[PDB]
Order: sequence, then C-alpha cells, then structure tokens
Amino acid sequence: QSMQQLQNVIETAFERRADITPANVDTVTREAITHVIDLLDTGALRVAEKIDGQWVTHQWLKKAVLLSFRINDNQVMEGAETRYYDKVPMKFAGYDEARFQREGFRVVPPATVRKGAFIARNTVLMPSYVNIGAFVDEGTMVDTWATVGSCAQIGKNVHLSGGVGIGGVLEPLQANPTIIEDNCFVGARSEVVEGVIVEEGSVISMGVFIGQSTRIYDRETGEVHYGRVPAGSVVVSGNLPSKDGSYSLYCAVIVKKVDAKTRSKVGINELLRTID
Amino acid sequence: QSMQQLQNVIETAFERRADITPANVDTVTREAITHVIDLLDTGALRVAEKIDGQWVTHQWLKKAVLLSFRINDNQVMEGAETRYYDKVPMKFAGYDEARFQREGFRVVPPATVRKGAFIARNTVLMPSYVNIGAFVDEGTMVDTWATVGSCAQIGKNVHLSGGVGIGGVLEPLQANPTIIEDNCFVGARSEVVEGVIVEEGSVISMGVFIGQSTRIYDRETGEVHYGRVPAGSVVVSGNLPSKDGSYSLYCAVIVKKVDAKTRSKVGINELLRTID
Amino acid sequence: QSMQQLQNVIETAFERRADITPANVDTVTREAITHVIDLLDTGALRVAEKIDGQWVTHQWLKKAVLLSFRINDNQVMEGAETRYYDKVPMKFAGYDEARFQREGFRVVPPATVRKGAFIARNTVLMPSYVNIGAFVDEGTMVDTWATVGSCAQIGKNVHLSGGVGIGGVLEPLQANPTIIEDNCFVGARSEVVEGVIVEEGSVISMGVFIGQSTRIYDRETGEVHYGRVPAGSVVVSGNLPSKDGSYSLYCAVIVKKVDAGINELLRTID
Ligand SMILES: [Mg+2]
Repeated sequence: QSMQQLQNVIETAFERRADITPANVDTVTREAITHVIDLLDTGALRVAEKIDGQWVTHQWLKKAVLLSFRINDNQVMEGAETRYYDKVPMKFAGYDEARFQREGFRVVPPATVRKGAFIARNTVLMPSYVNIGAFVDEGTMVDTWATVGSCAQIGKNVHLSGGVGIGGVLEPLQANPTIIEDNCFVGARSEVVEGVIVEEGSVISMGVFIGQSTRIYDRETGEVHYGRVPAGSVVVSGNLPSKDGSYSLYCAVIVKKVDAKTRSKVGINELLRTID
Repeated sequence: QSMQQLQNVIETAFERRADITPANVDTVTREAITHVIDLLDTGALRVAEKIDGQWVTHQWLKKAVLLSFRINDNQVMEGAETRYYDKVPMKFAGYDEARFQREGFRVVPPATVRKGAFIARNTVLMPSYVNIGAFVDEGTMVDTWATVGSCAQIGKNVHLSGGVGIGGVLEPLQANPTIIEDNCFVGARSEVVEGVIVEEGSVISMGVFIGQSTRIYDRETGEVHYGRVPAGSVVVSGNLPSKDGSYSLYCAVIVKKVDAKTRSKVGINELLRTID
Repeated sequence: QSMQQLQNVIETAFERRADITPANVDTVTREAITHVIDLLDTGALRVAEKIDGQWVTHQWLKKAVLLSFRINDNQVMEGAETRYYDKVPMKFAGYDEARFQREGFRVVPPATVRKGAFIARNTVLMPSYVNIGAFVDEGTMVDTWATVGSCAQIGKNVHLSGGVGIGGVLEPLQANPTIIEDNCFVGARSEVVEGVIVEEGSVISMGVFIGQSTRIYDRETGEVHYGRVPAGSVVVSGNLPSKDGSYSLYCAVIVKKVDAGINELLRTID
C-alpha cells in the first residue's frame, strides 16, 4: 500500500513518459523512481520472481527502470586514466567497507555493477558486468568477462563461466527476462538470451548460444525444445543436418539429464566427462 | 594545401620511420602526426570510406597511426586501484562534460576508447573497447565486452552485441579494415575480422566467426563467398561435411536474405525464427 | 633448501587449513604464504615449468596460492567511479616508471593483473585480465578481453587474440595449469581450459573451445586427441556426426600439421 502507492506513481509517470525529462520531472516522481531502483538494488524487489512455480514478470518494475533513464541526465564520471559519461550510477560508488563486510560478497577489480542490481551474499564478481534490474542470488560465481544483462534473474549457486553472457530484457515490458535457475552451470563463452529460462541444475557447456529461436535438440527423444532448458539438462554445442546432408546448422544438444543439485566446478567437469 | 602538407609530412616521415624515435622526432613531424590522430579522433578524417559505392582505404592515415606509436614513449597511467603503462593516450582523459554533452554519445563505465577513434552522436558504448583509428557512426550500440579494432569502420544504427569483436587492421597498409555497414545486427559472441566487409542491413547471429579464413556458405545457392557478407544476409553458424561425411568443419551460413533498412529487434528476433 | 623449508611450511599450513582464517592466521604462516606469492610475482618461482622437456607442476605452489586467499580478508579497493572489495592485491598498484621501464612490457588500460602473476619483457597486455599464479613469457600479445587464468603458463611469442580465455586451474589441486607453449597463435573468441596443453607453434582458429572433454579430431589419421594440441597443429572448429547422422556435436579438427603467415594456414579448410 505504501508499495501500492509507489507503483501508482510509477504507472502514472510511465503513461506520460513521452513528456518526462530530467529537467521537468517533479520531485515526488523522481524520488519514487529512485526508491524503486533502491529496492531493486537491495533485492527487496525483483523484476521477475517465481510465484507458485511459474516465473512472473512485474511490468511495473520494468517501467521504473525505464523511467530511471528518462529522468536522469548523463553525467561525467571520473575514471582516473579515463572519463565516462552516463546516466546510471554505479552500485558500489557509495558502499563503504562496513556495508561490504555486512553483505558478504566479493567484487574483484575491474568488476562493476549498475545501481539497481541485486548481488547476494557469497557471490564472487570476477571482472564482469551486472546491468540494472538484475538479481544475482547467493553463492553465485560470475567469471571473467561475464555479463548479467538487464533484469536477468540468476539463482543461487549458479556458475557463469568466463565470457558467458546472460541477455538483458528491458523492453518489451511484457517480456520476461532471461532466467537461470538455482544450481545451473553455464560454461565458457556461452550466451543465454531473450528470456530463455534455464531450469534448475542444468549444465550448459562451452560455446552454447541459446535465444528463443535456438533449437535445443533432445537426442534421447528426438524432440526440439525452444525457449526453455528442462531442469537437469546437460547441454552442449551441436548442429542438425539439412535434409541434404550437404550442410548443417548450429543448435544446442541435450546429451544427458541429471538430478538438479548444487555441484562444484570439479564435479561439473567430471560430469561433462561422463557423456557419450 | 594544408591537408596536402600534412599527408606529405606523414608519408615522408614514414619513409624514414626506422630512424625516428621518441627522443629524436622534430616538433613539426610530431605535431603533424598528433594532428592527424586528432582529425581521426574527431571523425574529420577516417581510415577508410565509401566513395561511389566503393570502400577506399587511405594508407597515409594508417601510416600516421603507426607513427603515433613510434614517436611516443610508454608512460605510467594512474588507474586508482591499479596503474598502467602504455604510449597511446585515452580519448576521454581530457574530455570535459560540455564536450561529452555536445558530442551526444554515452560512455558506460568501464568503457574506454583510445585517442584517435571517432564516436558519433547517439551511440552507446557499454563496457567495451574502441581502438585507435576506428570510426563508430551514429546510433550504434556497442555492447558489453565488445571490441571495435584498430581502423574498423562501424556504420550507423549498428548493433554490436555483447562479446562481439570487430578485428583491427593496420598492416598491411593496403588492406581495407573490417567494415560493418549501416543497419547491421551482430549477435553475441561473434567476431568479424581481417577486413571482412559485412554489407548493409545484414543480421549475423550468435557465435559467428568470420575472417578471410572463413567459408560463407549460401545455403540458398550452394555458393561459398569469402571476405564479404552480402547486404541483407541472415547468417548463422553451421558446418560443411567432408566428402566422406566423417567430419564437418565450421562455416558461416547465409540462411536467407532481407531487404536492407532501418530496424527494430522485434524484426531481428522474428527474422531468425523463420530460419531452418 | 631454504626453498625446501619454505615448501614444508606451506604444506604443513595446507594440511591444517581448515583451522586457518584471516582472523587467526599467525605471522610465520602468513610470511611464508606471502613470500611464495612474491616469488611468483617476480617469476623467481612458477607454478609449472618444462623440465627435461616435460611439464612439471608444483602442487605446493598451488597450495600457497590457494592459501593466500584463505588467510586474507577482503579489503575495499577505491576505483575512481566504483569501488571493489576483494582479498588479492593488484600487481601494479605501486609501480613506478622505473619499474615498468625495467620489466619492459606494456599494460594497456584498462588491463589489470593480480599480484602473484609474472609478466615478461616485450609482452603487451591489451585490455585483459591475468590472474594470480600465471606466467606470461616474453614477446607475447594478450589481446583485448583475453583472460590468462590462475596458474596458466603462456609461452614466448604467443598471440592470444581478442577475447581468448585460458582457463584457470587452481583446483583440482593436482591438475597442471592450462599451458600455451611457445610460438602459438590462438584465434579470437577461443577458450582453452582445464589444463589443456597447446604445444608449440600451433595455430588455433577462431571460436575454438577445448577443455578436457573436447574431441580434438585429426582428420588425416582419424585420431582423436584429448587434452593436448600436438605441436604445429592447425586447428579449427567442426563437428563429428552421430552414428545415424541425426545430429552432430562440437569438436576441434586438426586440419594440418606444420613444422614450426597464419591466414594461409587457415584459409585452407576442407
Ligand atoms: Mg578503472
């Protein structure tokens, strides 16, 4: 209700978004937008959440994020050897040692995160990027040059290996973000985009690139999945052949299904050695 | 005469480059080199350009860039939590807020650019790197951990997705740089290099790796192209089989062709859904 | 001997590491750990090395590196526009011009390196990351968004193209690091992980992904290698088909063997 009234401000401002700019927005609307982003930043709110077993996307939070662009000017940011120019502030810009100590994760230079993304305890941010509206749950490792795009929901004990990208979804408002459920491993150079949902304890190896159009071939059943990686799927890069046999095109291949559970990297590597 | 005088200084210098050092360079030559880098930085000059439907490379600008290296010593660059040591200054180190504001683009930390690359209005540099001599035109998105290599020419309204690399080209002086023409989409994790030209309105998916080494198979005609993606090509990764079918080898496949133009990512999404 | 004594202090500490925290770590233990990391940082010690022509892995160095995390607290690190919070010091934080001049490599912003990795002379780090216990030898290029993981050994006159990741191997503790031998070219977007050894003078094309499970198919002999790219191999991405041909899965393919100019080597695909 306090929350209902916050949402009210957002839904009202967004309907008139066309005429909102940094120099005309009233103080109530600004503070409200900023409060939402603050709640997203602390994980008190989140853009999508799993309710009664289904992923629900809260449109009004995406409105809030969009409005946060519209109401803030780009500003110069001092970078020591370089300068920047952007309108989304840095999550940690203000964090002090006490706050870092209390929240219990690690941010490894030059890893950065935009204000408005939630990073949970026992996470390790290797040099990587986490965009606004994202949620990175406890125990998760984000490896070097990995990216957690806007609004993505990364569960607990997830491993985003080096250079793995999880695609942002801000617009359309109605579209769910990309979702990597608890215990998932995503191997080096892989990309999961466009609101694909990787169910819990899946194991995606290197260089597996999955958007909504990507064929996920279940070699056991012969079925082609789109848009969703079944829980416990072990998935690797492959191709499907043309009717000809004269060429073949990329796909992901489900090559084993395992029980969905927290796994070490050593464990993952050993499971990937266990495939035909 | 001014530009003729400049080019002549550079080419004359470059002829005797073996005898030019940071310690021994006269100020006229130093000034001429640094002024050419400034012209490339502001987009007043550009390493290659399209004249009469034809891409022309200007060797002398490549010679300028190469001499900019030769005449400058490495120097310690303070970076807050770390220090660097290099001889190419940083484009934005001297940018004030007014300059950023009039030039109309955004630089999202930790994105950086070397001095001597042009960045046009309405582009957004997510964390990324733009090397010396490159040209990134209006309304382009350079997404997280992407790279625009030396001398690369990126067109207007291009989307370089996360992890995309556009390969640098200095030597040979004669070689056209890597060119991405207007309205191109390039999917996450892709690399285009070695003066490959991606013609306008093309859509390259994820995980596409194209150099002069790469077969570009038109599955509609069965023809292999090298070094060029024809305008409006929709390109995905695939493989072509050995004569006996024992193995197959990576290639890029043109799966269909569209009529090149201004885009939305409703239509990028939807173009790839019709893929076979 | 002093080195034997150092190794014993490290191994004894490793043995009772479950008892050791930043809070209770004693100065003898700390000094020995920190001293090993200093030696790794200067290249005086290295995690694996080629002895009598084979690679030898010094597990106790891996134990020191592992312990260096356990015994240190995270600290806030001021970063201009942002702040960090981590427990491994930055290699260059206190370098001055004279030291850069002496060690003779370049560090292109925003390239960074953790303390406890050795960079040799005439190497160029484009924006990249070199993790603790790595050794990057002379005349090597580490191009933009490359990554040299924990303990990885990169040889002389190696080209790690843009977006090339060399996997860390702290654990398992027993494993050798990922190794790129001398004179190798690694094409952009490639990733070589899990202790794979890429032998000298190999040419790996773009977008090649090799871990310990990756079939490296020799199209000439029909061999399938695991874990090792043979010296002077030219390597590209490919697939190996299923029995019935319904689908195919990723591999590497050795498409020629050359003694010891790249684009001509690669522009031959059949
Ligand atoms: Mg910085």
